[PDB]
Amino acid sequence: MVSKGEELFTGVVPILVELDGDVNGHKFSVSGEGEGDATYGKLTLKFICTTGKLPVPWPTLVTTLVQCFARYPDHMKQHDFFKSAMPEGYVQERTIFFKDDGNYKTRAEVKFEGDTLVNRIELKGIDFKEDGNILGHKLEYNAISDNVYITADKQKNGIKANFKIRHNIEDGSVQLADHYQQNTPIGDGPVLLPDNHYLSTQSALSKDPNEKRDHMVLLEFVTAAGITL
Repeated sequence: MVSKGEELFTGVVPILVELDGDVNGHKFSVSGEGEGDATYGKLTLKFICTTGKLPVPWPTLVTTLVQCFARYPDHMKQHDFFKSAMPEGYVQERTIFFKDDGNYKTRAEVKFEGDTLVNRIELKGIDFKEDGNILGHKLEYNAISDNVYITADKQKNGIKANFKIRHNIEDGSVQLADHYQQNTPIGDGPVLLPDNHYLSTQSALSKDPNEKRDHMVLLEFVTAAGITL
C-alpha cells in the first residue's frame, strides 16, 4: 500500500525557496528555483541574492536553503517522515553553532503551494566575529557532504536530527558547524515516525558563467540509509 504524501513525489517537482536573513545586522534576501526528483534523491537549484552581495559565504547557507526529496529505499519507506507530512507540510527549525564564532537560528515552513514545493525561511545570525571565517569570507566555495542523523521525537509527533559540517578554510584548516534540528508537522493528520537512520547527503556547488548577480548553482543527492535488508 502506497502512502498519501509519497504519491506527490513520484515525478519531477518544481521547487521555490525564499530566505530572509539578518546576520549581525546585515540584512539580505535569497531566492531559489529548481527541481527535485525523489526517485533518484536528486535536486538541482539556482539561488540568487536579491539584495546585492551576500554578506556571508554561500556554503554556510546550503543546509538551510528540502529533505522531502530524499530517496528512501523500498524497505525503509515506512520511515519517511518528510513525505508523510505533505502536502500540509512541516516546520523545520535549526540552531547552527559555528565553532569559535557565531550561530544561526533558522525557522522554515516547507509545504506545497499547488504543484510547487515551497521552502520559506527566516534566518537570524548573532555573535559573529567581524574578522572571523564567516564575516571575513575565508571559506572555500567547496562541496559539503555528510550524514544527517535522524531520530523520532514522539513527544512532538516529529523528528530531531544532528550533524556536523566541516567547511574547508582557504588556509587548509576546517570550520566546524554543529547542526541541531527539529521538524514538526503543520497539519493534524498522521505522520510516520521513524526508527533511527541517516540521510547521506552530498552537495556540489558551482557558478553560472553568464550570471552577474551573486548566486550559487547546486546539484545535490540525498539518500536514506542505515536500516538493514
